[PDB]
Parts: sequence; structure tokens; C-alpha cells
Amino acid sequence: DVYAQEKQDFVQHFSQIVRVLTEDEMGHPEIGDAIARLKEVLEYNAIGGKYNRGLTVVVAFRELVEPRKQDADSLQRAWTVGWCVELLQAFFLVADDIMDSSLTRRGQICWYQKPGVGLDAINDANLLEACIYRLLKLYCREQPYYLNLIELFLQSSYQTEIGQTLDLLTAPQGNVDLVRFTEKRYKSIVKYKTAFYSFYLPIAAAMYMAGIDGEKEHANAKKILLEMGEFFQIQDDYLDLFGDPSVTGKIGTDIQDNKCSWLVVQCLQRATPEQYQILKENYGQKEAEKVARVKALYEELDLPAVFLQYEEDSYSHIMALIEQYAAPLPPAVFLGLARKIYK
Amino acid sequence: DVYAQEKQDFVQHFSQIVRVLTEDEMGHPEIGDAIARLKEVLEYNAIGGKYNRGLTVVVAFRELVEPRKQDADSLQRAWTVGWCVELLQAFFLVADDIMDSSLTRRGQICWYQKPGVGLDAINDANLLEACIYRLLKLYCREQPYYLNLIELFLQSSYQTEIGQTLDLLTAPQGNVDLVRFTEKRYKSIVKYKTAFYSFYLPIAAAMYMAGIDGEKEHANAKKILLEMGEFFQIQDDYLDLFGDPSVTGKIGTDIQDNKCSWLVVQCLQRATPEQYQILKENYGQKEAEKVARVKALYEELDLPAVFLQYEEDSYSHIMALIEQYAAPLPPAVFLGLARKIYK
Ligand SMILES: [Zn+2]
Ligand SMILES: [Zn+2]
Ligand SMILES: [Zn+2]
Ligand SMILES: [Zn+2]
Ligand SMILES: [Zn+2]
Ligand SMILES: [Zn+2]
Repeated sequence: DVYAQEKQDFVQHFSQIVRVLTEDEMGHPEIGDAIARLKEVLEYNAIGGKYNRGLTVVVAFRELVEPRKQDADSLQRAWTVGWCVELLQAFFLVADDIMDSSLTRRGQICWYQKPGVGLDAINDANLLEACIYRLLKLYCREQPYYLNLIELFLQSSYQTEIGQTLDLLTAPQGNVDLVRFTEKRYKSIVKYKTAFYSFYLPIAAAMYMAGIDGEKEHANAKKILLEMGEFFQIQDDYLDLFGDPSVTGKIGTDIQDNKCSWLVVQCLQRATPEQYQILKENYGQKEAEKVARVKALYEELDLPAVFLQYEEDSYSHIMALIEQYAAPLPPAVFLGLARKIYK
Repeated sequence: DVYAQEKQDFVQHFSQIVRVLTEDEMGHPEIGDAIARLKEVLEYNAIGGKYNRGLTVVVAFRELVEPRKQDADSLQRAWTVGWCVELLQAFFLVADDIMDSSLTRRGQICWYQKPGVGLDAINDANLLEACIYRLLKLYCREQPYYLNLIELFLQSSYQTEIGQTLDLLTAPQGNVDLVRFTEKRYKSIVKYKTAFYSFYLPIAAAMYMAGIDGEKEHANAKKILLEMGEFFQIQDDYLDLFGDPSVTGKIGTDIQDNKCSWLVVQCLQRATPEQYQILKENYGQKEAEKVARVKALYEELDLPAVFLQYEEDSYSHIMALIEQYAAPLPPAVFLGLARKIYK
């Protein structure tokens, strides 16, 4: 709700982001074709999602900064940094869809699967990352928190990249071993690959702009946010197989890609040796029938039910964490976030 | 020479770089497998080249900073930033070899062509980039030039990425048009894709550590260095076809990849309509015979001779630029660099 009534402003502000990332180089006509390609990459890859992560920076900003400091300029910096978080996401998805061999994202074909794009998408992803820091400099160069944001974004990228490394190492193609698909291993992957940049990063950016730079305050916010992030990726795993493609906007690949998903960890925990053997011989393979075999085993073990029960318990667990760790921050900062991802 | 007698120190110092990038995370055992993979990526991709770019930061540092300020610690920061430039390079080569469909680099098979690696190499490249900023923070957090280096490296990456975008747009696969292969277009590509990070970036980093942050001094250094860079990429184009693979350490792909190389621009400038038609129908294709046809046309037009003449004239041109633009900087800063790449 407090997002929805602030979304439209955010989405519209994108045109100025795309304008300013393009006119910055008007005094360099020779790179015109590159700047055009960057436009195309932005319009295709920073748009069509829910913008939750960017809206969070903005929403949290209004809650953290005293109203008599929210000038038209502080507001503009807030949603630029918001779009910066969306660019980080755009950067990671473009590359992730190549490495996961995905087909669609946000209701359209993956950038790299577009005729004419292919593996040039790799440089496209890097430009999106670069755009972040061009904007931080254009809008926040002179702010007291400038360097804090730079380091926040860089650190968040390294963490996400460590996460992706765990995510790929644990899912070797053509290499089944269900034995590495454990609960500890799972929690490590999603903490790094999702939770830092999706939940800590947006709120922390807002915090730093609000002048809240205390190590102890960030640690507290972090305790809540990384746990939210853990649930959010479990939800992403569940929806990869059981979600509605018209809603999720994309086709799941976790079983074919041999991924350490929450679903496969839960399945391993409940399976008889007969069932385990069936998973062993059908997982991590590209054949429709073998994937359907795994899905059927999940439903036989009533994992969709198990998931629905974990969403209730997780939600209670996160609310408690908010009771313990929210202050001095307004609990609504975390509640509007929790509200957005639960049910 | 002033490099060679400083090389061995630089190369040995790499172990501490790899150690410090690995122990930073000892208090995070869960990412052990990721940190191991990062080790493997570093050892395979930051090693086996000539280290010219990194040595330049170091060499230029000794020339720019007063000796009674070169403590054991300032020296250590100097060659860390030197290795940071080498990591940027490692980052760009890994990704470039995928997008150029290259086979070998520095005498070995390309990282991404290694069994088991494949397109996971994309995340590997991003980790190498991340490593830069981990090191800048570990060693230069408290220096006055800290933020200047961060911005220098980020800006250099965006410029190189603009360069790569021009490089790829101009070479559409399956799309011959020799008409876009012009001299202006060529100069634009190599300026951005090579000259900024290979020549401006190392010297500028040294400058900033030496406290030389003046806009006018950097512009002057830049005038010399980007022109050196233009020649260096022309040399890279020449060697891609006519260089010795035991020396260059890699197989050329410019004709197959349909690239706007200096060789193809020179050929277009000298060719009769008969010759032009032969280029038109043999360029940009993967067939050995068709590539041999192009190479033969280059030799018929005596391009190797033309190149040798451009190396002489370029060298004179760069020396003049050094006479005009070097001061107040020691001319040796630029002379040791020029000496390293000419003949
Ligand atoms: Zn994915
Ligand atoms: Zn993935
Ligand atoms: Zn997923
Ligand atoms: Zn290449
Ligand atoms: Zn290339
Ligand atoms: Zn080349």
C-alpha cells in the first residue's frame, strides 16, 4: 500500500534516469551508437518487474528522514538510489539468465535469447552495473554519505557474486550428487546470492542517506533483513516449480539446472530410499519427462503443503525479529517490507 | 629495463594479494568453496601475461613520489594498485574471450573453454572486478586519494565497456558491411576499448597517489597516453593476423569475428573493386580457406610493410607529444612506457 501509492512516481522517474544517462555523453558524439545500445539495454532490462527493491529505498527514506529535510532534491536523490538498486538487479538478472539457461523473464524472452544479442549480453550486463556509479556521482557526489553508498553497492555486488559462485559450484551440470544438497549449504547460498542485495542493501542505502551510519544499527537491521531474504528465496524456489508463469513472468529451470533448491532439500529430508533413487536418476536433466517425474515426487511428498506451513512460521519468526531488533528504527520500515512479500 | 628490474618484485607480491583476498573471509567458513574458486580464478587469469600495465603504476610511482615518502607501506600500496590494474585487465579478458569466441590466451586455453567452466566464467569475471575494490579498501581506505582511485577505476571500466559496445556493434556476426569499417569509427573504438584502461589508467593512478590531482595535468598526461593506446591497439590488430602465436600467446579471431581491425580499414583504403569484392565475400566467416583468402589479400596489398611504416611514424608522433605535454612530469614516465611498446 505505502509502496503502491508511491510506485507510479518511481516508474515515471525512470525517463529522467534514461535521459541523464544518455545526455551525459552528448559532448561525445562518437559513442552515439554505444549510448543508443545502452538505452535499449536499459529499457529492455530495467523495466517490467515489480520494482519492489527500488521502491523500498524510497519508502524507507520517507520513514527515516525528517520531513523538514525532504526537499525536492533529497527526494530526487532517494529515487535515483532506488533506481540504482534496480540497476544492480538488472545487472545480475541478465547474467543469471545466461548462466541458468533461462528462457523468459518479466513476461518476455530473455535479453540474451533475443536474435542479434546472444553473448554480447555479457557486456550489456556490465554497462548496467556501470550506470549505477555514474548516477551516484551525478546526484550524490557532494552528499556526506556518497562514499558510504559506493562501498555499500560494491560490497553488495561481491556478496551476491560469492552467492552465485556457491549457487553454481553446488549445481554442477551433468553432475548429480544429492549429497551436497543440504540445509546448511542451502542457507549459505541464499544468504549471499539474494538476501544481501535484495533486502539489506535497499534499507541500508536509505539508512545512510538518513544519516544512520552506526555499525550497531546496521547490524540490527541486517538481522531482520537477511532472514526476510532467506524466506524470499525459498519462495522463489517454490514458485520456480509451482508458481504461475503468467504471474511469475518466467519459466523455472531449477530441476534441469541441477539446483540446490529449497524443494530438493525438503524432498531429500523426507524421501524413502526408493524415492531418493527416483530423484537421483531424474534430477539435473533436460528431459521434460524426467522433470515431470521429480515434480510428481514433490507433490507425492506434499511439499506444497509443507511450503505453505513454512510461510506461516517464517512470517511469525520475522515478526518476532522485528519486535527484538527494529528500534530505534520505525517498525513500519520492516512491516511494509514484510507485508509485501508475505502472502 | 626500469620495468624488468622491478618485475620480479611485482610478480612475487602476487602471493600476498591472493592470500589477503582469501583470509579476509576466514571468519566466514561457509563461503569456503566460493573463496577457493576465486583463488583458482585468480591464479588462472591474473597470471601468465607481461604485467606491463601493473608495472607501470609501480614504475611511475617511484618516478612521481619523492624518495623520502616511499616507505615500505607506500610501496606496498603502489603495487597493490598495480595488481588492481591487472585485475581489471583479467576481468575484461575473461569476458572478451567469450564474446570473441577465442581459443587461447597467454599460452593456455581460455578460462571459459576449460571443461567444467563454460559460461560460469561470466560470474568469475565479475569476481575479479570485485577484487579490485576489496583491495583498494584494504590498503588505501585511509589515504587522501582513496576516493580518486575508486572513481578512476569505475570510470575506466565504463569507458572500456563503451569501447567493447562499439567493438561489437560494428562487428555484427553474419553481417558483412565493409562500409562501416572506417578510420573515424576505428579510432573511436580503440580509444575507449583499450587506450583509457591500458595507458591512461595506470599512469593516472600513480599520479593520484603522488598527489597530482590537477585536472590540467591529467588532461596533458591523457593527450600522450591515449595516442600511445591508439598505436598499441593497431599493433594488437596487426599481431592478431601476422604475429607469432608462440609470442602473442593466443590465436587471432578478427577476420572470423568480422572485426573493424586496423588491417581491414587499411585494406579497404587500398583495394580495387575486384579486391574489395574478394574481401566482401571472404570476411567475417569461420572457414579456414576464406580467412586465408583475406590474409593473402592483405599481403598482396603489402599491409605488413604499411604497418612497419606506421610504427615508425607513430613513434615519432608520440615522442613529439611527449616534448609538448610531459611537463611538469618527468619525461621518463612516458619514455619508459613508449620504450616498452615500440619495437
Ligand atoms: Zn536464475
Ligand atoms: Zn541463478
Ligand atoms: Zn529462481
Ligand atoms: Zn579479444
Ligand atoms: Zn574483443
Ligand atoms: Zn586483438
